[PDB]
Amino acid sequence: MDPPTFTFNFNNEPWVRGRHETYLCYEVERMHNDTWVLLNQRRGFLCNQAPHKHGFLEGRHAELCFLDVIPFWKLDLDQDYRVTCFTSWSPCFSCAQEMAKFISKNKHVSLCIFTARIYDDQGRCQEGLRTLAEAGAKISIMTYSEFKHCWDTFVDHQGCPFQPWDGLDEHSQDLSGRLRAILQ
Ligand SMILES: [Zn+2]
Repeated sequence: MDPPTFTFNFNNEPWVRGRHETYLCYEVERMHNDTWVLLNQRRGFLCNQAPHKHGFLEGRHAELCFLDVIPFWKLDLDQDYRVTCFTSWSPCFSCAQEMAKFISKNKHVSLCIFTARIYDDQGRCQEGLRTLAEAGAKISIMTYSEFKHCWDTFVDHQGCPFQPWDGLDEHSQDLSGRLRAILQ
């Protein structure tokens, strides 16, 4: 992922101004049946698929595309895995139920979703996040740590260390208060 795209998409300044896409970075770690440790399996990122006459007519949300790539495009099936997602926006109502379905029917997948901004259409989105948590997914807001991790792991930084934008911590704190209230 190029630096301008990351910084533009994962900036946590409340404004819904220009950010019409949803980027999603994922990491997969095998549980390991004996010890306490996790094993690196794979990683990657993706974004939504805008409506297109030569593709998905009704559009393809990043969350749906993510679930599309999991299907045995990875491996195993009888092992426990940790799946972590860093998304620029939290899932819509429809994608939340879809992800909640996945983790409910699988059991061998621990899903942790870290989001930069909280979609919240003020309608059913809030309910969707409660459904995902009910399903056992960890839903949390990205802080300095998650932003830096993604920068170091998913960005072509060309050696440049991560440089936090002003207010990152502030917006991160506020969003955390809103999410905690949404859930409970
Ligand atoms: Zn969606």
